[PDB]
Amino acid sequence: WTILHYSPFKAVWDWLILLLVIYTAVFTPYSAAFLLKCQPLAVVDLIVDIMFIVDILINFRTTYVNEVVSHPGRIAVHYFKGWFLIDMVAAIPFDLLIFGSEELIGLLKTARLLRLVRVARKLDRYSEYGAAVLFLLMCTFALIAHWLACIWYAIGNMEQPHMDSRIGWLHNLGDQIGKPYNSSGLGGPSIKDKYVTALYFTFSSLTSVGFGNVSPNTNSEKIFSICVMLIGSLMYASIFGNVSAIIQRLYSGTARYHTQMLRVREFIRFHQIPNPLRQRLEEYFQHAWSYTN
Amino acid sequence: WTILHYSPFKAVWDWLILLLVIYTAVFTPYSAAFLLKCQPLAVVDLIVDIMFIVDILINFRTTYVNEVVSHPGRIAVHYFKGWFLIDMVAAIPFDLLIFGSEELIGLLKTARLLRLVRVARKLDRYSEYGAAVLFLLMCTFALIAHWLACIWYAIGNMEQPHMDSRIGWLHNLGDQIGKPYNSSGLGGPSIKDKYVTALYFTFSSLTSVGFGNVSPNTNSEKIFSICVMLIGSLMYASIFGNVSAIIQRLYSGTARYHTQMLRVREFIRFHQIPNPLRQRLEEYFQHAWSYTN
Amino acid sequence: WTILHYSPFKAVWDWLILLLVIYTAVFTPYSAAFLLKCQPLAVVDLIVDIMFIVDILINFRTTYVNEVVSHPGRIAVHYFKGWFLIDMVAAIPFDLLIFGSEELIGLLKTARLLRLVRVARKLDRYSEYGAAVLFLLMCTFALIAHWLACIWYAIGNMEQPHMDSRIGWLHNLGDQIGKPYNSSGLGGPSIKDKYVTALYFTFSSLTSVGFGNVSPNTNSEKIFSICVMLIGSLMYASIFGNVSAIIQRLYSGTARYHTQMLRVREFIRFHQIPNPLRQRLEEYFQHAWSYTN
Amino acid sequence: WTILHYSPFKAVWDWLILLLVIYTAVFTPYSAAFLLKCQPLAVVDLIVDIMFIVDILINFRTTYVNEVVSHPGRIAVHYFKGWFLIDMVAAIPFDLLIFGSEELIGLLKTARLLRLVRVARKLDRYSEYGAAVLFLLMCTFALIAHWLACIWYAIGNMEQPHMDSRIGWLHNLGDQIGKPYNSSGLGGPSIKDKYVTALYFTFSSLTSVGFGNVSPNTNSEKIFSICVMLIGSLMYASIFGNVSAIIQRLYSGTARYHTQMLRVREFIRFHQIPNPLRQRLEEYFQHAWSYTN
Repeated sequence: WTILHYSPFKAVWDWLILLLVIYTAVFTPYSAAFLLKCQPLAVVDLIVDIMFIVDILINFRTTYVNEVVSHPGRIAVHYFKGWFLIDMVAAIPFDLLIFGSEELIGLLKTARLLRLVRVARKLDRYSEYGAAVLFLLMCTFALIAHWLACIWYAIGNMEQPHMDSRIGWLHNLGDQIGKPYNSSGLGGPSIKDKYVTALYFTFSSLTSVGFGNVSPNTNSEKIFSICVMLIGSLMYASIFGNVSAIIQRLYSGTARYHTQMLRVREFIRFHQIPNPLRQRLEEYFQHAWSYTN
Repeated sequence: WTILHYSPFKAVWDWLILLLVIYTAVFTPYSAAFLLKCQPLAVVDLIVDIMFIVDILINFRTTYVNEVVSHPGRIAVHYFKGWFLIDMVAAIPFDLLIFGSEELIGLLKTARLLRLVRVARKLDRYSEYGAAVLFLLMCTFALIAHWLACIWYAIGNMEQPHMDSRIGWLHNLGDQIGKPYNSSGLGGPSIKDKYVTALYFTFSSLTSVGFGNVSPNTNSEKIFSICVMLIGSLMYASIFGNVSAIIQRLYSGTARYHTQMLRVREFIRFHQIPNPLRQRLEEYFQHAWSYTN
Repeated sequence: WTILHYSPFKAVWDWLILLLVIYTAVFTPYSAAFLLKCQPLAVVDLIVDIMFIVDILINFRTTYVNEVVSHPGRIAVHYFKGWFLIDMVAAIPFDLLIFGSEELIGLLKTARLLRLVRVARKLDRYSEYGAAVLFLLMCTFALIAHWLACIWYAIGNMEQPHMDSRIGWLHNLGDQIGKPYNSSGLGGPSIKDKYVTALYFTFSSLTSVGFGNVSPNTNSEKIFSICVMLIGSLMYASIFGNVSAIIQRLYSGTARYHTQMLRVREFIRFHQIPNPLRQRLEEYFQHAWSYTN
Repeated sequence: WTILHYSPFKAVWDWLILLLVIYTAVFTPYSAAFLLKCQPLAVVDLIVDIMFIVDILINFRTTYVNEVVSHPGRIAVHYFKGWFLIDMVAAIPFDLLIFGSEELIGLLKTARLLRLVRVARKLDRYSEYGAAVLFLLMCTFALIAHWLACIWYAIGNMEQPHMDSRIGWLHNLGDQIGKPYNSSGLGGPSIKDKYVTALYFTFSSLTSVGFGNVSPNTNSEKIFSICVMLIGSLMYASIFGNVSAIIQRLYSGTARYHTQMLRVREFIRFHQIPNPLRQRLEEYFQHAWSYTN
């Protein structure tokens, strides 16, 4: 048995694995930042790990181009000469292999972020349709915002229990919603209050608006904000440059239409064309356009 | 009788209905957000509901293309298999169909917003002129800012009477203008203070400038601000992408004129054309340009 | 006698009147907003008014085109039927003709802002050079910020002495700089403190950055800020759209040079041109480019 | 001996002198602003001054063009009549020449910033590669943000020992991090706290976001922010205008590929091409594109 890389199954499988990479890009950074000390998420997370292992076996049973190559020896060698290393490191369950506290074991599952490479390889499939690349550009923006929300909470939570004298962003969140910390550094805002504030501040930093209630005070928070002003000015110019270019690509029929309509309209004015002829020129352009695009 | 879809009457009637759709887009969300619990505005609201019913009668009596079709049976069946459902739901007077508190009758009149579809149906008329497209783009921006101001006041007003402990944006507005709420959660800012502050905050969010006085504190206000930063970055890349394109399209006389005058001037400097001949080249280009555009 | 409109005198005079229009555009709005009830700014204002009256005599003695028309009667009729009405209204010496209080007379001298039309008439001269239209664009941006600073000070100063309860931007300025207003309306910030703050707030609003210290609190300050958010967005779609285009126009020879160099370079790589030949191709491109642009 | 200006030694030397000009552009403004009244950095600072003197001797032995000129006497007089004056003043040992405080000597050594002219000359080398001009454009942005951070600290530090009355940005910093300034002016924020806050405020100002904690209060701070809103809106639009153009230039093969692929895709749909012929058309287009770029 072997799967053809252009078959309708392999198309549906690559679009299914895109959604499981988006699940990984959301819930791995979130669990590593907010949750370090069956449940519905624990069974879903195991299902997703099993499907990323099935995808390794499919990559030993799929054709490739040099026209098609269809022999299991030449297929398995092509995978071992390239991506099989990264696809295996993205799948080794170190949680079942290491014991050294459970903080390290829970953090080590960040190795799953190598699954983003399965989206970097397959841009030949995903970038073919203009409506699908708008979804990838908005998910790239919302995932850059989410990963920065996890780094920003890690930076805050590694300074909140310090000899901080109540200066870092989490102590100010405690005051601002009426949920102050105890003198022990314990209690205070919930995980929803802290995550929603960390995502709000990083969309605020990336889209360059500051409403004044969350702001960086410590040197680590200021250095993070300088880095997010550099990331924001590159990535927002590149992403919304590409979103504008793809919107201009989708609008390009109407953009060419109004341009050629203005040529015909201005030619009619310049020659002062009589009405019985004028209607025939304008109706002809509407016919020749709606026939040929 | 029958109306031609290209007649000067049907042109004026479509440009009149645009102003009644802009009236609907302003005053229906405003009434549903700020006024729920005759005036000159109430008799005008009835007159506008009557004119949107008269427009259904005109749609049963207009010719259409699928060359023109003029037979009333083929007109009626095309409308009934087309927009008549949406046009009728936009015209139902729910005041006469429901009797069970008054708040349901007030809120259900948001079904009038289906009248926005009467603009999207007719972009062939409405988008023909660059001077009309600039008006529609700046009204679409100012209407998105207004609809978000109605949603932002609903989010504030659905938390202000709660067990809030004075954290939401309406309590802060009361303090910031010297109009605080009494212990019952009553009194506070006026409807003018609350509307002008909501509209100020959503233009502030959409144009990405935060002056620091209005800011989102509760998780619903932060999640709304995350949504307005996503909407605002797509909308500002699309609307102000198109507004600058329409400005540069209307500038396409001057842009070609400067570029061609520079090509001629650099040709003159490269060949070092003597003054007796040079003026003939530049005066010819001014004549040929002002003749041909 | 008569002056030829292309002569070096008339060229130097038109570029001198641009500087006197820029003087008018700065110092008339400033005096009419900040300084309502010899010194250098009293005597220079008379010297400038005389030069704007001398310019009316030059317009009665200059050639025009409808080749040139040079007859003094056909010049005088062409000006009397054209711009002379506006140039006369922009010259009436109300200081010497009204006695009716000074608070009206100082405001009535804002009629001098009709001198801005003497620039709109002459864009054929002033737009000829790419470096001169960059100067007009940066002076237009700085003048829009200055005129808005005068409107923002008028809005602040027309509410500060009201039953305000210390809410308008001028009371907050007094508190922030350690120069508080007394309850009598006495003391408070100096005219430099009030002007530099109003110019800062309107560059802040137009470039969409809010540092959090000046913010609009009263309903008129919020309605002003909504107008500046609508102005600043149309202006960035237009002024900084044009500054981008003019900077790319100054860079256009170099932008074409790199584009054509990469086409030569990729042709050389695709054919793998040997070194003895390759230099003769890529040095010939540099010779042909530097010789001809 | 003489060095050929195109040789692989002289290429590596000009890229090494770029990195030493970046060292000068960082550490000269910083030392003149923050460090005013051998050491591990003073040895590096001397080594770099030696290499900027060695570069003058290399320029007395480098060939030049008007085909190449090889003769040392024609080389020397061309350098003496050209850049030698600026290159020499950029290398005078001002450590040795004054006895007149260290406060003058540290200010005087800002003349080393004339080494930026060595990069302004050689843009024929440095701009050749698109990935090198991306590195230059992000270094120009980070260096403008750093030079402004040094001017902003010079403003705050010159006003702080005046009759400031706790209004200027450094007294606010002292309070906001819990390191308040003592009545004798001793202690307060460290040089890391003051520099990281100064750099944070200038990236904040240039990228037009204000998080509300650092803000300009005094008139000189506000006039500086007006200048950074002018410099920011010109430089950010020109730098990220050029980064946008360079990212589009590097992507241009793929942008052309999508444009031409969608012409072929629309042509195939318009003519309704059968599958046996369709595959031959689009497989030919991919074979052709991957061969010719």
